[PDB]
Amino acid sequence: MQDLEGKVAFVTGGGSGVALGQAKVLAEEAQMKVVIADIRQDHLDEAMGYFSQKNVAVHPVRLDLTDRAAYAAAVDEAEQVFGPVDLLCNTAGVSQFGPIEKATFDDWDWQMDVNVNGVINGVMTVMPRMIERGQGGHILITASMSAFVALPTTGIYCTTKYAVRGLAESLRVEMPKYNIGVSLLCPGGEAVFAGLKRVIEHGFDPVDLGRVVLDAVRNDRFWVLPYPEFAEGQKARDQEVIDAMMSYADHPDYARRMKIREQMKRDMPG
Amino acid sequence: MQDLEGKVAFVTGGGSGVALGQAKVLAEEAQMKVVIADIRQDHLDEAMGYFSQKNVAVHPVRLDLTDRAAYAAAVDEAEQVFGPVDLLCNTAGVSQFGPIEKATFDDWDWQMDVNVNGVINGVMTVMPRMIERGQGGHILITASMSAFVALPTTGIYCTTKYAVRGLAESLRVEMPKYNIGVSLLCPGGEAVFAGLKRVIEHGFDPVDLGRVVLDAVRNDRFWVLPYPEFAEGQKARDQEVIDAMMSYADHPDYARRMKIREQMKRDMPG
Repeated sequence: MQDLEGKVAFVTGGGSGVALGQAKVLAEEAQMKVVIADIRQDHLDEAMGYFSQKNVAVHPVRLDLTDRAAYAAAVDEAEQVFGPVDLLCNTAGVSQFGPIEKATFDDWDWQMDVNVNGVINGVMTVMPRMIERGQGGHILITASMSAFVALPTTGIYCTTKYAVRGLAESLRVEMPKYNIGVSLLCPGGEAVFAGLKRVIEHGFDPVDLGRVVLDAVRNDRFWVLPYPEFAEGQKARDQEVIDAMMSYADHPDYARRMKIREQMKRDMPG
Repeated sequence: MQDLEGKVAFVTGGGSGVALGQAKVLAEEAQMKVVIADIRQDHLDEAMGYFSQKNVAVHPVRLDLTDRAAYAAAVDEAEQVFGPVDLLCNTAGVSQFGPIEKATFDDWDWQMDVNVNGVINGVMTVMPRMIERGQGGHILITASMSAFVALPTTGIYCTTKYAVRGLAESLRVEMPKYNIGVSLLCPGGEAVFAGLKRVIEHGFDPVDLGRVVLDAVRNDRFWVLPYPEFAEGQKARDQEVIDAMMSYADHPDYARRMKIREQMKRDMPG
């Protein structure tokens, strides 16, 4: 998405952490009009304490993303204060780790509701408005490297991040015909995976990651995975799947399905 | 898992389709005691019409998998009728396709509840009982190739199948120390992906897929992806991710993180 100056961003979880980092970069460098949406009033107040000392247009709104009615009201508010949302940053998220066999249903529901339904709720509130307006837009989903790597004690968290990865890849298919860009950011934050993870954890800065995001939005990049470390590890995970698929090769049902297409490759136009 | 004869299977959605195919193979060939759990009474009655003409031990229970209290009661019933569940087959699933921008919240909630919460509910009801009993077990999750491939109009469905894929890969990490095996089946059911898909769709038989499952359980295989076709297509999808990670290689932050580990590779034991 180009010419971000003066365009409107809606950033969830924007009162703290990664999302606040996104808000700062979008409001300050990119000069967007930014709405920060957060459930905690004290986090909002802290953020606005910062932004009140910068040349920015930032509007806070206290919002529980799991509340669909309130979400619609909050986006209405964004439109009244600034204008239609151009960039939606679904970045709010929570986590609590533990042995999966000790997880409670309350543990599941809380993390599922914020990490998955909160993202669904934003996408379904804003994306239809983008389409209706016909001026394009952009949707960012902040997942995690847990959308690629299951770890001990991260069972619930991993499930939620795989979910929104799926949603992101789904948006990626259907949004380009409406000139709506899609980005999927997967922060870090094998015993070797954890070790590589620890090194990025210590160099991670929310503003720095905010600039990675900014650059992805401008250039309309989908896979925002700024960790070349995880490549060789991911190649191994990938090869497992490929090998599993190929392990049924010699199994004659595959050879049958081969023969059908070879014939259909003949017989028909293209 | 070995010596399946006389052991107890709990098969969700077992009144019809893929799950019924699993139930038939487990009850007949493997000679397991099988509980088929289904929300529809007429599907149960149909299935038992079949099983009443076979030398099997099959017990029907009408169950809405989204009802946690009823799920616990249904598993209790399984234990009273046969004994503790040895094999849990989370196979029930629903689907409704359409443009993602036209999806309703009711559309989301229905598919999310059955496809994700239904699986979570089974896993959390049964797996802690398996651990407590200390005799091992096995957990099957039936997802879909939509856990790897986003398609037009399959946005909700894809999101749910990515989710349970994540859950499956998470179980895979934590269950082996309890001697509980995990399998992830991804049925079929690029314009080339759809074309390859259509060819398997037409050769798919629930009993045949049931035997693929049986073989995976016996040999404790995780990736049950019996389609070597999707390999080259999946390699391309994989390469996208690898390339994205590697695209930040020349970016000096990576070179910094390199240097830190090289030093930590020295300095310390292993």
